[PDB]
Amino acid sequence: SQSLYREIHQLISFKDVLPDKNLLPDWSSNKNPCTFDGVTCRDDKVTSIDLSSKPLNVGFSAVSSSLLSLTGLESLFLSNSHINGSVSGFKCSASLTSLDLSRNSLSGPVTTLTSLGSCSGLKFLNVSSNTLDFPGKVSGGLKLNSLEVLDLSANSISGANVVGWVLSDGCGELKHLAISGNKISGDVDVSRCVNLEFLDVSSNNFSTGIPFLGDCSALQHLDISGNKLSGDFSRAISTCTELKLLNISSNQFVGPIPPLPLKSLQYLSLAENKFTGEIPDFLSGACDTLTGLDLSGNHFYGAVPPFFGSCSLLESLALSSNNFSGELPMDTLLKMRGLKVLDLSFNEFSGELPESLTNLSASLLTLDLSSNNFSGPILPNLCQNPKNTLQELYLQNNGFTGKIPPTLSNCSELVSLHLSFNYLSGTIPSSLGSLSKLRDLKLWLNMLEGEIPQELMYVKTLETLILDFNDLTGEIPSGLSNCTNLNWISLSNNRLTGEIPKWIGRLENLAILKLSNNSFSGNIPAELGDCRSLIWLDLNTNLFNGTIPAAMFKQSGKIAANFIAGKRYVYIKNDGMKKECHGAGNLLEFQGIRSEQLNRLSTRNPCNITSRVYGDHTSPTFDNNGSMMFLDMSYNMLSGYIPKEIGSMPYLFILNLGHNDISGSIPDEVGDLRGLNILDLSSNKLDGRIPQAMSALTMLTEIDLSNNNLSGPIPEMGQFETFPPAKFLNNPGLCGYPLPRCDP
Ligand SMILES: *[C@@H]1O[C@H](CO)[C@@H](O[C@@H]2O[C@H](CO)[C@@H](O[C@@H]3O[C@H](CO)[C@@H](O)[C@H](O)[C@@H]3O)[C@H](O)[C@H]2NC(C)=O)[C@H](O)[C@H]1NC(C)=O
Ligand SMILES: *[C@@H]1O[C@H](CO[C@@H]2O[C@@H](C)[C@@H](O)[C@@H](O)[C@@H]2O)[C@@H](O[C@@H]2O[C@H](CO)[C@@H](O)[C@H](O)[C@H]2NC(C)=O)[C@H](O)[C@H]1NC(C)=O
Ligand SMILES: *[C@@H]1O[C@H](CO)[C@@H](O[C@@H]2O[C@H](CO)[C@@H](O)[C@H](O)[C@H]2NC(C)=O)[C@H](O)[C@H]1NC(C)=O
Ligand SMILES: *[C@@H]1O[C@H](CO)[C@@H](O[C@@H]2O[C@H](CO)[C@@H](O)[C@H](O)[C@H]2NC(C)=O)[C@H](O)[C@H]1NC(C)=O
Ligand SMILES: *[C@@H]1O[C@H](CO)[C@@H](O)[C@H](O)[C@H]1NC(C)=O
Ligand SMILES: *[C@@H]1O[C@H](CO)[C@@H](O)[C@H](O)[C@H]1NC(C)=O
Ligand SMILES: *[C@@H]1O[C@H](CO)[C@@H](O)[C@H](O)[C@H]1NC(C)=O
Ligand SMILES: *[C@@H]1O[C@H](CO)[C@@H](O)[C@H](O)[C@H]1NC(C)=O
Repeated sequence: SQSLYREIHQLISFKDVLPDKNLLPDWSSNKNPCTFDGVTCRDDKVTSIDLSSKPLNVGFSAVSSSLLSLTGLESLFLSNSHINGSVSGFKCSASLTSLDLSRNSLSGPVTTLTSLGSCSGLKFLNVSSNTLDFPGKVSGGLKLNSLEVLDLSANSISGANVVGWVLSDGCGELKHLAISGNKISGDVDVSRCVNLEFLDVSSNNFSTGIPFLGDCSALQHLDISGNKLSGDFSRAISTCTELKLLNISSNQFVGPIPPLPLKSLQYLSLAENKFTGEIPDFLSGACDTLTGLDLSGNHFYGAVPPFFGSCSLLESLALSSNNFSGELPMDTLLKMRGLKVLDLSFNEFSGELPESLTNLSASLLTLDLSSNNFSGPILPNLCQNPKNTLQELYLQNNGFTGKIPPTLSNCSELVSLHLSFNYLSGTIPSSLGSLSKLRDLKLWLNMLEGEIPQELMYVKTLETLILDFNDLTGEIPSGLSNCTNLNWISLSNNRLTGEIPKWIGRLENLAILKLSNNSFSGNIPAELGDCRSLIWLDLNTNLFNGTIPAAMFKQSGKIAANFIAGKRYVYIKNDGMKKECHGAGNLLEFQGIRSEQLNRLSTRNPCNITSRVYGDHTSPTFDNNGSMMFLDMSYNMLSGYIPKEIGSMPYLFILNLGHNDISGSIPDEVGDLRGLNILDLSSNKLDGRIPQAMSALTMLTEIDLSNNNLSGPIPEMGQFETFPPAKFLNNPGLCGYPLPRCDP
């Protein structure tokens, strides 16, 4: 027939408009479309097309003209296909039921989608993750009353009462309405939508009424999270007898936990709200069905009540960031057969760990008891049971004493071990080398003595080793060369010795290296320049010597460094007041630790308290090009000259080379450091003129050139007049404002 002849010519005309011909190489003319990649056929007729995740780079007009008009096309999946432009009127086939145009660059007002009404059989529509918007006053309607599923999420839709617009010409067929990640406000009325099962209006701008649900006859999923909502949500959902998931998290709800529909409830989040009081006993009605609970980030208190024993289907229990107290309720927890994640972090649970915690090692994937007032030892009998399924053990920021148990090596599935901010003595057990799946070993601010275990070489998966603020001794073990995936090594404030080993260059994923306040010696290895991800090098307060090698900056302009983002951190900035406090600032790991317990550092660290504290979840700025961001090598015995390659790092914020024996002049290339905020070159033997090229630097917030033998006039252009005299003092030959006038 003509429809076969039409089908092949339409498909091939689509191929021909594509900028890249190679995307559909098997598509060709005079060949059966049912043999093509992307095509589904039933009885030798095209029924579905799937060109998802292929960079087609074509407008919607090409899709509508060629593909959506094909006779008998039932579904068209073009998610992440690099389609742009706008929807408008076209001839749509009557058989088309599903259309996925998610994750594209579609633009224009959201009223453009009304022209999809041509598709008389359209039931499923996904235009999420596009750039659609709603300019001005909201009037008319979407007029796609035949849809069972509509996903308009993660657009640029900004407006009041956009939900009434979607639902204006009826919603009797609508089963799933998702419109999250927009800036929608106003009223949400879904009372006429009597078959609605799924409602997601989350991450929006609703600060008014709770959505009115009517009889709520079919509603199983209700997500109103990430808004500014308050008021009587209890009354609004009380008729919702079928409700399985209720996520009201990240809102302004207050008071105690009110009555809920419990009989079918599986997931409940009241997290990040302003809720108060104790967990009421009426939540026992959820225990036949409750799979997940989240009461994190509220002002709850008391104990976990004993009804949770009956909640035997409960997989995750998150009671984080509240004021829960008492001993660890093991009689309740051991009865929860289903429990896989236990998150009791940022509370005031107290006493020693009960012996019966050993039993939950074989069932839990995650145990988080961080930031609590737990005392006594870590249980040596943990992971005594065979088949220990435990992946994450977070015990940081407690009052734990004694040794790190070697028997922790029996948790063979363990990916993260965080035992920081405790009072732990003894050695880091050699048996932790056995943890063959371990990525994160964080033991900082304890009293750990001994050497760093050579046997850590057997941990092939090790990504972070955070051992700051301990009483550690010996050299860096050569075994750490074997751990090739290391991206964050931090051994500061110990009594470690030896050289930075030359094999450090073999660590290709290494981003952050912090070795400050130790007795490390010898030359700075040129092999640090072989590290193709290194953005943060802090070596301050050590006994390093020799010349700064030119070769360490060879990666400048070549670094791609976007593996380390997602990890929480803290940057405690130094202020130039205390002579005992050294360095620009301590970048430190900070997952699951309260900033209020940073006062614990005071007895180990001379640097003030938290003069400038930044807690901001990591995350490097650049993409394709890249360079080192932070370079502190202060308070060592470094000699020779600063090489001219020091100015080859455009992303360098901080450069502290202070308190060394560095001679020659300040290279002119320093003016190329366009991203530089801080430049400490003080207490060296630098001589000659401050180069005029440094006047091009526009972003210096701090500078220090004092205690050198610099001469001539201070540059009058740029930022030098901003800085006080003290930053240029003890430079006998140096003159010009802020210092006195240069007289010949
Ligand atoms: C490098 O690390 C060493 C050792 O941690 C630091 O020395 C320590 O500095 C702290 C804070 O100044 C001292 O704590 C003090 O303890 C006394 C009582 O002993 C107390 O009265 C003070 O109020 C303060 O809490 C600690 O004694 C001291 N330890 C040693 C072994 O000297 C040093 O300051 C750090 N250096 C840098 C550059 O950060
Ligand atoms: C840089 O330092 C190293 C290591 O020695 C440090 O300084 C010494 C004076 C002493 O205090 C050690 O305990 C320190 O660890 C120097 O290495 C040796 O230094 C000696 C002189 O003391 C010299 O005779 C050796 O040949 C050097 N070599 C060995 C093989 O250790 C190194 O010379 C210093 N470099 C510079 C440029 O000063
Ligand atoms: C849709 O995106 C494509 C992909 O770049 C755009 O096509 C080219 O864009 C560059 C941008 O500088 C133009 O100079 C070319 O002339 C464009 N080529 C063609 C064939 O159009 C396209 O302009 C985008 N369309 C819309 C409506 O934004
Ligand atoms: C309950 O709602 C919260 C808050 O909206 C969800 O957590 C967010 O998940 C989105 C992805 O859709 C992220 O972009 C946000 O960063 C998360 N926010 C927070 C505060 O964590 C959470 O996933 C929901 N839970 C369920 C089971 O649906
Ligand atoms: C959210 O809505 C309020 C009230 O209509 C409005 O003033 C505000 O600009 C909106 N915020 C955003 C982020 O769109
Ligand atoms: C948290 O609970 C403890 C222990 O009962 C109590 O002493 C403390 O005052 C509570 N915290 C707050 C902020 O109310
Ligand atoms: C560590 O690396 C060395 C040198 O590449 C290799 O011969 C040795 O077998 C490795 N050891 C382990 C335990 O992986
Ligand atoms: C590096 O490349 C990125 C690509 O996103 C670009 O934004 C930036 O302009 C380049 N760096 C600088 C300093 O210009």
